[PDB]
Amino acid sequence: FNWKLFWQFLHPHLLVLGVAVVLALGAALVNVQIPLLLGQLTESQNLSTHLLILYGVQGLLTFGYLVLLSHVGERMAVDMRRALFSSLLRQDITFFDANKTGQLVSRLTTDVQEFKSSFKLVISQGLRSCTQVLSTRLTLLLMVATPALMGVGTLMGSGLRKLSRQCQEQIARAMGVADEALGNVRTVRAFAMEQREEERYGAELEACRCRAEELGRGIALFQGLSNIAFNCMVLGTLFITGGDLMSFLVASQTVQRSMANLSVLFGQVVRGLSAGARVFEYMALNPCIPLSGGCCVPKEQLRGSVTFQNVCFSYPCRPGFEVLKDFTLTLPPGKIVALVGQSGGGKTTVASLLERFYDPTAGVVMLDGRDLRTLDPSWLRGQVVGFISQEPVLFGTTIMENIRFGKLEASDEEVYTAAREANAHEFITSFPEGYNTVVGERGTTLSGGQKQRLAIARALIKQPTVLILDEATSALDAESERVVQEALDRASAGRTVLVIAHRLSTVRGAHCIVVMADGRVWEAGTHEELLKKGGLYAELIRRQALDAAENL
Amino acid sequence: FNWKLFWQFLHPHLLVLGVAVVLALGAALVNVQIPLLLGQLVMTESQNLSTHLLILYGVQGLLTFGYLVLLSHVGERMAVDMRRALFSSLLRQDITFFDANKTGQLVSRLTTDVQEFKSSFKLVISQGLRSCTQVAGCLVSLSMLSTRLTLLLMVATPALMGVGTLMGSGLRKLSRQCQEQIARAMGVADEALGNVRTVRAFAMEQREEERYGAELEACRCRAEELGRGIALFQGLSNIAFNCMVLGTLFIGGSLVAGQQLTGGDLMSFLVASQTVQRSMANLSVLFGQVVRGLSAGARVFEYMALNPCIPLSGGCCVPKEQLRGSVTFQNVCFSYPCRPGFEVLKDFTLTLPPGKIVALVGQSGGGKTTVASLLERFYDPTAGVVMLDGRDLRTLDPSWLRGQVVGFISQEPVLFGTTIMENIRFGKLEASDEEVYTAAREANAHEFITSFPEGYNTVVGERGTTLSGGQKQRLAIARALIKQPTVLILDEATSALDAESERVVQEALDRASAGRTVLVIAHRLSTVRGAHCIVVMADGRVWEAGTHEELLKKGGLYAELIRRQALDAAENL
Ligand SMILES: CC(C)CCC[C@@H](C)[C@H]1CC[C@H]2[C@@H]3CC=C4C[C@@H](OC(=O)CCC(=O)O)CC[C@]4(C)[C@H]3CC[C@]12C
Ligand SMILES: Nc1ncnc2c1ncn2[C@@H]1O[C@H](COP(=O)(O)OP(=O)(O)O)[C@@H](O)[C@H]1O
Ligand SMILES: Nc1ncnc2c1ncn2[C@@H]1O[C@H](COP(=O)(O)OP(=O)(O)O)[C@@H](O)[C@H]1O
Ligand SMILES: [Mg+2]
Ligand SMILES: [Mg+2]
Repeated sequence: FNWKLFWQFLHPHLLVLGVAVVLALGAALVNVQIPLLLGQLTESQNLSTHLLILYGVQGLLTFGYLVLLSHVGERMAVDMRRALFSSLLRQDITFFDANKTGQLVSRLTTDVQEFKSSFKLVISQGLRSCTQVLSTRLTLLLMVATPALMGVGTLMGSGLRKLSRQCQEQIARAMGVADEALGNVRTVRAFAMEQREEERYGAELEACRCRAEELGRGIALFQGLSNIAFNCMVLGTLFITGGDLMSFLVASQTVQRSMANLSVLFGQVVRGLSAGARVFEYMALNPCIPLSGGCCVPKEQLRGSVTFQNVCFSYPCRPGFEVLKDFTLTLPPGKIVALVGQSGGGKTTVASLLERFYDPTAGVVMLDGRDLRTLDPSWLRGQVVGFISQEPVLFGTTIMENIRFGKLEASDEEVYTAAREANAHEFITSFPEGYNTVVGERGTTLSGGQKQRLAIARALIKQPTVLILDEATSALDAESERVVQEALDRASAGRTVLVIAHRLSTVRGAHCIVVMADGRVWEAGTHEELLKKGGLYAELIRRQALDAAENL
Repeated sequence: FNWKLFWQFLHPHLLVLGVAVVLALGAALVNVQIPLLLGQLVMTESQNLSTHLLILYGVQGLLTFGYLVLLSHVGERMAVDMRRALFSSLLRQDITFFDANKTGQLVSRLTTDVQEFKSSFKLVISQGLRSCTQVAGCLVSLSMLSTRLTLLLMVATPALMGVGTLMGSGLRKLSRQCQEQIARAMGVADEALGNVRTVRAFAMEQREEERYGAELEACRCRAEELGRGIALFQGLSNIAFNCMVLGTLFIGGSLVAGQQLTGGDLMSFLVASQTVQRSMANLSVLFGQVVRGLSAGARVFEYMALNPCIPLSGGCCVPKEQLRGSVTFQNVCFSYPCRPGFEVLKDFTLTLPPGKIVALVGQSGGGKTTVASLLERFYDPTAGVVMLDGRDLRTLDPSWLRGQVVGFISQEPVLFGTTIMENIRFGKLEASDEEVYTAAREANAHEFITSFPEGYNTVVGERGTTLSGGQKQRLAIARALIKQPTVLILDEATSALDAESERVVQEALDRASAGRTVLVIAHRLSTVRGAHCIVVMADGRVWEAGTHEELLKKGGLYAELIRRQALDAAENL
């Protein structure tokens, strides 16, 4: 896994890598003749011009060998970042709840560069140092191979890998304290608890040093023992022609100086290998639910009948705490089914199961008789179901491209037709640039009602058969709430709609209402049926009628 | 700024740093006697010398370990002092900065850039000290009084070229352009992975991979340009040194014939320069790290030196006996620093009586939340003044005001990743366990907190138990009540709350609003009906003002708002 995947990225760049080896051997080959011709120095002018040619040749051989190594290292990094980001996006929602967004961005950009630059330095110094280095040759090569093997034959006992893993654990822990403090700085200032956050970070900061000093003392232990191991190798080979033994002792002294350069970079070797291990860690991960694995149903066959049969669910984070318990509900095609209940009853959880973000622990969820497990998730989310959350998410691009997120192969004329259906075209045209206006952090800040109107137009381009509306008009102002709801009803026409609303006034004219308590269907039926039943709905609407009469 | 602040962190660790220099000079000193004593060796006579040589190896290894440990200790302790000073300076920066700079990039500059500099500083001294001791040992042993000056000059030449190019318009602009694209591609990943749920909902994953992939090839493009640039310096530096050898050979050679310098000195210098060439080559390899390290080190000291417009402790405190709670806005004009042209607040004049609850109503984007942020002194007005009991907020201690005088309640509450008891305790730092429960009972929070298995020891947030909108807001009320506020801001506290939860939270807020100056910015006009007076905002100015009955009799903006509310109420019946 560590070296099996590493070879896959190195293999295409290996041809370019070989050219740099030749250039490095040739560069130090010119360096051998440099003091040779210097010792020899009209006779002077012929030799001085000759020496100036050799400097430019060595300087060109060194530059090229360093440029090729920088090119191989950077191109290998892009292939790793491309493969990791693709594998990260494929990962299920359970993983994104367990792992912070900040640490994932760091593993994708910092850890890759930490390995890349470390890989560059080991070959840059290694190749240069090794080029500076019949019977004496065999004994010399034997002494170079020993610290490369012995540094692994000793790594079997105490593990420098456990020290770096403990160091990376505290590095991410202190990183999360800074992200929570600086990210919610406005809330920190509000209650003027800055010195408390500095203390909370300061404590994690001294622990950050503590674990790094332990690894630091560990890396220094290897470097020190490696110096003793080499000097003992000299004494070992001395006891294991007389002119060869005499020459070898001077030759080992030259290797000792060259091996010392690699022993200095051992700290980078640890840091770099630990870095790349984390890059290949999340790259190999396979999610529970795939993205392309399934079957598609044509628009001529798809009617839009959603059926939940004895669906029991519990989140993978809390396997004990049951969210949905024996939940049975069937949505008729074209009919608008309302969903009412207490906060924490599993309302938003029901919706996420239909979008197939998670699969039930018991029972099945079916779309027109076909189970969602056998269906293609990308097809279901991207062409069948249209989701609308209580808080809309707008990317850092233009308004025209932000709506175009619904259907990839959608024309410019398709966006304006979709925007007119969600009463968005009226206020978008009013802007100076209009549809070419950027939105988000860098772009123009938009009101709650304006943002939600854009989200409706986004979900309408893909022409959905099923529509989920989870508290679409939650934190909207009285005026904006009336506008957005009016456009939502127009989009609800001729579609299967699962309305999860807080305002009971909009769910009064639905196909049927589903009251939910402790993840179970508590009450079900039409508006009149649930009033005649005298249940939870009747008590809820009784309190609603008293509040309404008081406002008149 | 780059070196002026750098010396402040290096100065206390300089004493420990000097000890490591001595250990490195001693370790290479033993390495000189290693082939000297090994050459003497080439049964009892051998046993006495072999045991003696084994002692020398253990002494060399101990001097190598200690020198590396001291350098790791100095480097790590210096990093903590830098991270402590940067985080403190980052939190002090005004809100304008946090809107201009992303939270992710600030975390990276605080952790990654510090470690990028620290490990780079570690490597330059690790190789540099080891390599320089190999040169110092050869210099004292071979060179005479005249050959020493020529040797030291040849070492100082690439160092003069080294620093000079790093300060220039070449390498410095290439790394700045590389860091610009590094942060740009980082923002694409953060927007994609951060909003992954929305990306999946519309199944546009291949579009996000393409958007990142384009920024990823540009990330290589700018880094390859810097890579080709750093390699150009390394190559030219190799030519520069070999030309220096040719230069001193002709300069010194002219003095050799004139009996000024012996032939043995010139011959020794050429062997000495060849030893330095091998030592300088080790530092030339690390030049890529020198660029990377200095660029990252500059970014850390850039935001550390920054001074905000509004301080945190600079001001005066008003005693509880003098503090009544009278807020006054006198011809207050405000335009955000981001949009200096777009005027949000124009000639705002409002006075809040002490103990009285003043309601604030207006259209979405009329500058309602903007008024609230000016009272919390997040920003200062472009014209006019905001006064607390006759005293201007500019002369007042900001931390005293936010931490003891004003109690803010936002439409979306923010709960940290700690226990419930510690999350409420965010109000008053020196608050007892008994103070939290008394505050929780005042916000109807104690009733549902005790119901939990662990209770107050239950963690909340991402790792903790997820709480309902109404439950989260009830905790925020109890948090703001510990500091015992004189002024209270309620900005749409019951916005995204369910009909049932909305009635509970308001029932608590109303009791908390008793005997305090309250600025209620509510969307539901039904709760603002029983206030001291209602204010109406139009295009950033006070359009209509007066009591509930007064504004109805006036027949203005409030009358048209209460008319649309009456039509919505009849539809709910
Ligand atoms: C942490 C503090 C104390 C150091 C901050 C100053 C740096 C900007 C200096 C210190 C040592 C300098 C280095 C000392 C030696 C060299 C070798 C020199 O290359 C050669 O002479 C090699 C020639 C060859 O290839 O034969 C190129 C500049 C460089 C890397 C210098 C670049 C600038 C450095 C890193
Ligand atoms: N990501 C999650 N991880 C763990 N528990 C969750 C998660 N999302 C929701 N829950 C839990 O599931 C239950 C119902 O959630 P949800 O459907 O979001 O609420 P609501 O009925 O208000 O829409 C609650 O007990 C909540 O804590
Ligand atoms: N951080 C900000 N940067 C730039 N403009 C802002 C910012 N916050 C608010 N505004 C602008 O100020 C105006 C009023 O804002 P605000 O008080 O938040 O609205 P509301 O009246 O709905 O509460 C709007 O035009 C809005 O775009
Ligand atoms: Mg919900
Ligand atoms: Mg507001």
